[PDB]
Amino acid sequence: ETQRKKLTVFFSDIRGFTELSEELEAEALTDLLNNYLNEMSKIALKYGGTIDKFVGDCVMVFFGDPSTQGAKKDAVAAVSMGIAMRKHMKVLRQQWRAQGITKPLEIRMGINTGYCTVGNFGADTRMDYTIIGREVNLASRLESASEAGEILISHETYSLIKDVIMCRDKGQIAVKGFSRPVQIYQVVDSRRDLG
Amino acid sequence: ETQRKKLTVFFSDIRGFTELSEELEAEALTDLLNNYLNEMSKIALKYGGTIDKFVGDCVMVFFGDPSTQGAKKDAVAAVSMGIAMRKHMKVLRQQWRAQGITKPLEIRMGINTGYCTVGNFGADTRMDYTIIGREVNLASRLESASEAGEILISHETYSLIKDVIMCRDKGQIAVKGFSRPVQIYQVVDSRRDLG
Repeated sequence: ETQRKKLTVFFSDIRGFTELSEELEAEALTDLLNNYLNEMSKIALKYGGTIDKFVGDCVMVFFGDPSTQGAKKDAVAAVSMGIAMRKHMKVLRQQWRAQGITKPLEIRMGINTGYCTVGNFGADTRMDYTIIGREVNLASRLESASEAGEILISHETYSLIKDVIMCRDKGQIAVKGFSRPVQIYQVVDSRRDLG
Repeated sequence: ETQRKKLTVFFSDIRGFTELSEELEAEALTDLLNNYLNEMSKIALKYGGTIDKFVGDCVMVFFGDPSTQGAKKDAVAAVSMGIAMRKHMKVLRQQWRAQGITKPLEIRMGINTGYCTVGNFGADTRMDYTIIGREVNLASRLESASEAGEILISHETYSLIKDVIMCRDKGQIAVKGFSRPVQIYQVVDSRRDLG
């Protein structure tokens, strides 16, 4: 049964991937995307996230449902997962460069925390447990605004993580579907990161 | 096994839905979204489309795989499906208005035709048969650019459907990930529509 719950919601994609998909053999592309998605899946499991879906190279993970550590630990877990994924991308790039893939590929991420609706949604032979709401769309918009290599979070997320994860103010951006400007921050790796 | 194939790719979403998701009881929201997705699914089956996935109220359908009618009939089928969905939305709105949902809700759609990579993509316990590529992203971008109630298509799609479906030039738009401007058209219902 569908509920309204405070979640931290994470989106990511690989900048450079679409270009890569127009020049790799289909089999090498399949293996590179699936390797990536499998490695990202393992990191999301480690950090306690709920993997929602993949849309090509786009990954959506949420924290706070079906279980929760409370809003602060859920947010710390989501951002720490992103820190960890960005570090693991360096490893994957080294592996890829060894297969002769040279074109640059970099993860970007958007994270927001707020109340979301969670439930089973879909058509009768095509149902999924997933989330919807403005706060879900705000995570997606942060991801769209982020630069290669950047993890962008909203002020609500920052408020939760600021004593334990190092951030830097990146101003306020124009987000379509958002009249008012939303405060954003970059997440910066530091000595006390959880991993 | 993964292949490169000429597909027509369709995306849609409901303008107004995100606002609605922030004010409807979760159970009424669930029933309204699932009714919508089930009705859209039935129309895509009727027209021969392959339903890829739903992402909240966003629907993705493609034509040309696993089977094909040839590039022209695949494109005519995808646009005719969109015409039909836009007509059925009038019915759904009348039903919704009778439950006291008054806020405006309107479908928008983007359609493009071109070579795409199709295959099984994902992590080991989370695999899906789906499509990727620049031409898939161009359909998504047309959908993002479309206005409520509009079906926007690219020139490649228009080239295929122009003798049987009535269109109007809507200029060229700025599409992120696209340097050059892409030619776009609105699809206009007319007497000879297939349904």
